[PDB]
Amino acid sequence: FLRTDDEVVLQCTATIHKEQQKLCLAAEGNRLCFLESTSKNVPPDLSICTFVLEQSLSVRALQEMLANTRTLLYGHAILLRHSYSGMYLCCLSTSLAFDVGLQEDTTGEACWWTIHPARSEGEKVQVGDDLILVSVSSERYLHLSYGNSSWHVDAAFQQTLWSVAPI
Repeated sequence: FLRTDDEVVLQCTATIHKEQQKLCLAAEGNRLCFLESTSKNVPPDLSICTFVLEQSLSVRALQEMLANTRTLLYGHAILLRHSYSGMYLCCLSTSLAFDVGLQEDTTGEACWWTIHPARSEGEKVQVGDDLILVSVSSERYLHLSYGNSSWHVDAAFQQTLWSVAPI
């Protein structure tokens, strides 16, 4: 059971030309997130792959919150805090995929992500679960994308399975 205040790394799996690896979400100017390779999988700079599940609310509780100014459950919207920088994973408005970066304030929709299963709803989230993350602001998926020579993270129209492992 993932719970708030937990320390975690957001991982995804990437395969190209029959070559599989495990990537971790990371960040540090442009404020943009990027991806690190691992391998007992661990990355080169763990201290920047570390996020804390600071909050978890229902969309109603969140919508109620915006209008007026613990086990995670599928369908709930969470808040991901980057330890190293103290800022929050968010979906940007700048480029069919938006960039993903870090914002200062937890205010607004941009820094909120609803969790969906790779079941289910209201049902609790398990560590072994592969999670799909959807931006409350843009309704795009936290997505693994491949550039010319490297892997990138963005908010796109297609999904990507993430693993929120304790650490």
